Amino acid sequence: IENIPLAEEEHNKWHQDAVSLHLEFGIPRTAAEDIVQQCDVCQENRGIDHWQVDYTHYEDKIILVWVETNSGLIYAERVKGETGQEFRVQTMKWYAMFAPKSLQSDNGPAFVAESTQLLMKYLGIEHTTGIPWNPQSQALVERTHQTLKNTLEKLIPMFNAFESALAGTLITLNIKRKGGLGTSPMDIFIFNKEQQRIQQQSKS
Amino acid sequence: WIENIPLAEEEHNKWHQDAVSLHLEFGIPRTAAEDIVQQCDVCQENKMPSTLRGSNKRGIDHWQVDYTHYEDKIILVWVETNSGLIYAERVKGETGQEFRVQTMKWYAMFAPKSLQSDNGPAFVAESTQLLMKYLGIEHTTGIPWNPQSQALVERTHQTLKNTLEKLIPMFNAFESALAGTLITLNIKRKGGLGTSPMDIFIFNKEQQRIQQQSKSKQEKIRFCYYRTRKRGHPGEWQGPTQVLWGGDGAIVVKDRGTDRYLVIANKDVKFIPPPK
Amino acid sequence: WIENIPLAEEEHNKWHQDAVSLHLEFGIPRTAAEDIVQQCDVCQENKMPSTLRGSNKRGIDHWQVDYTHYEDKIILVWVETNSGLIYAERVKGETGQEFRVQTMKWYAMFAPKSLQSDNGPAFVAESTQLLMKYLGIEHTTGIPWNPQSQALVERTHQTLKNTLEKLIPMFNAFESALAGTLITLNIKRKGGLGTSPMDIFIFNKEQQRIQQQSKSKQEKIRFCYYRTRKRGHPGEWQGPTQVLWGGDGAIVVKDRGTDRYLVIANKDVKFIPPPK
Amino acid sequence: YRTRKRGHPGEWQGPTQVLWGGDGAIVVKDRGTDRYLVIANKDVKFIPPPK
DNA sequence: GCTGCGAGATCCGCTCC
DNA sequence: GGAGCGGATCTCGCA
DNA sequence: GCTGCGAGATCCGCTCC
DNA sequence: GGAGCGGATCTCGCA
Ligand SMILES: [Ca+2]
Ligand SMILES: [Ca+2]
Ligand SMILES: [Zn+2]
Ligand SMILES: [Zn+2]
Ligand SMILES: [Zn+2]
Repeated sequence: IENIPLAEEEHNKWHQDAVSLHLEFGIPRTAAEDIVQQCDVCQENRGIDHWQVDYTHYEDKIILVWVETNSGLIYAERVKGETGQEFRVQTMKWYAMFAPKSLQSDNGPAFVAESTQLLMKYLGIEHTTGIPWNPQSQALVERTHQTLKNTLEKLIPMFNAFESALAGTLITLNIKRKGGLGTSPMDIFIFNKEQQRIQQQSKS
Repeated sequence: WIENIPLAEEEHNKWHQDAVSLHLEFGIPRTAAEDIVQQCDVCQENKMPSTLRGSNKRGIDHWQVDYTHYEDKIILVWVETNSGLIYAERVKGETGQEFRVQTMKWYAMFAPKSLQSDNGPAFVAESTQLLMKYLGIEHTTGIPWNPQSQALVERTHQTLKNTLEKLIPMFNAFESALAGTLITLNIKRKGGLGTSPMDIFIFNKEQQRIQQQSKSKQEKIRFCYYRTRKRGHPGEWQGPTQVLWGGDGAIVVKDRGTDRYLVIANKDVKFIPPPK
Repeated sequence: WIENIPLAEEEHNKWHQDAVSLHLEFGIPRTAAEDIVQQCDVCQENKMPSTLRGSNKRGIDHWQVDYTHYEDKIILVWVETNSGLIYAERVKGETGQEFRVQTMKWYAMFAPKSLQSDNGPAFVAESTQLLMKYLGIEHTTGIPWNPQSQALVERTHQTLKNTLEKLIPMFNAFESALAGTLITLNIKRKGGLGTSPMDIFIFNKEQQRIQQQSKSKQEKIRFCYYRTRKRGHPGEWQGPTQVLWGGDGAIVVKDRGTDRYLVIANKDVKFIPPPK
Repeated sequence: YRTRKRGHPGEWQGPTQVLWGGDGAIVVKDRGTDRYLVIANKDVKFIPPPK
């Protein structure tokens, strides 16, 4: 209970981000978002289960890439072409495999349509389309693209199918790679999901 | 007793009666009648096959994979034994390369430890076994012509087809219907105590971390003396054993001779003095 | 409560969840979730058929008749429901005349009162129904394409074939083997408490004599007053009734309005004064 | 947990809290007989604690 | 205006010698 | 404590 | 050198208002 | 005494 006033005071003194406050005080995510929105300095100028969707060209190969902002979890697939139907199928599969809550993307033909917007409202996920303003998503997705193409170039000759190489790159960049206190970019996502589940169960 | 035993034997030879009938007729013991009837070669030859049944592995990181057909569509289904989470994908055929791609994608999505499957053109081959050894997954093959071996995936076939029948009109694309039935069978199930299978899988994966177990390297070590107990007859103390876990009223001892875990009550357990 | 009911309804429309899932998610009552899920037309259309099963007539003079094949041989089997006695005969074909001869021979051997059979070229026809009316036997025909209706004769088919497999080498004639298996399944069975099915049939036939019941024509006659008992709420006295049998702590009353036998405890039973 | 009775598996008894879990088997407290029972990993399921 | 069935194996829990 | 023993329980295959 | 399974209906016996 | 409710029980069909 006192964690909410403590977080409010600390944000007034330092103006940190919501994820750090949630991790270090255990305050509800809604309270952290309310505190963030209530800061005029931050408003006038890294969320859990926040995703970014992008396309990638690889010497005529079309790759759809999904990047989680909080955790370096990358989901890559092969798409025949930029089409609304294919994007809707891919995004429904993506929602089938994970439990997202928000999405961010650029302004595109298949991205912006009445059918896909209706489908995403049907799923119940917040969508934000426009030019990014936080100078972190662009750099993060650029690093994701660079690492993904580097690993794909490295691992292509070992396997036969291109999808096989893509799966191998996903294995390398999601499980085998480690950082911090010996943690993987996939174990962090599981820990965050478990924390969200236990908080939701405790609250309601 | 002994005198009428040949009479009962010849009567059963002539008519092939039952043991209960012989016992009730000639007064012979039930054991004697059972021995007589079980020794009949004719009865043994025409006896019905034994009915004993077992159960599946039901491991934590254990997965069962199978193919199925649905209106000129081929679906590959993976079923997790512990949580019950399922993963289905539409596959053009049943070639080895397609199965290899699908299984390594399945490994990429989450890390398993064992797989159970039946005989098949793609399940067992040269390249697929090499791939599974490369990934490091234990593979077990069931008895041929025993579809009951992979019971879990067979039941999930019903649970998937029945639910997928509902969502076909909603979506024009078959893959969309598959994703929707995955939603309604994985996240929106919330069966039992109120936890979806995905929640169980997430919890099991979270608690599987070994760094938590490696956090503490200091723990008290004690040794114990125990003896066996056969038919209530006490035995003899069998060496010193390291205590595995100490509770109240009982203890657990790992027998090296049988290499098995046993539980011993405090009345048959004694403790060596600690070092001083 | 009421506010989230449309939310649960639309969620079930979108995903077709289960009632338990809706109750655990939105907190709606289990009854409300059951009503919502049962009102879904899609769920009703694809729901699995109901599983309720019954039992056979199991009458005293009730017989079930059926045909069977055994290595280019046709066997007609009659099974008595109560005792379990069986009677099998080799028949050249399945014509109506052969069945009529066999069934009237079966009537000649012992007198039944009812028969149960399925649809067939000879079981149902014009001449056979006339013959059964001539003999005075109630005939019942089971539901078509429901072989489970005549379960008793179907099980006796197994019990006959399995035993007949043993006695084929002993006798060169097939009819001899049939007679031997009739011996070993009727007289030499002696199953259960130690009474063969033929003994049960003989006892039931012996006690069926009506002259014993007609020996005594004098008996005390009494009348009684009783009332119904619904949910523990007493009703009103419903006319005078003739006592059927008087025991201790209870009595039996035949309700004419429902035409059924009921048991009433002494606390709800009173007796009219006897005539004086 | 579940046990083998008369050569066939029994019903899924539980839920219950595990006491000690090692390699191969875990030890659990039974309510029917108030006795400790050791059961291998091939006939168990793992569930997070309820509310 | 009606319907599933049991024979043949296997142990537990029992009490009695 | 050894001992047999009555009975609940299991599957499968008649159509 | 290993294996049957559960989803979807229906009542009883229960206790609580 | 009305009331809902948790749980034991049933069949059938995946191969
Ligand atoms: Ca038949
Ligand atoms: Ca199969
Ligand atoms: Zn701020
Ligand atoms: Zn014999
Ligand atoms: Zn519905």
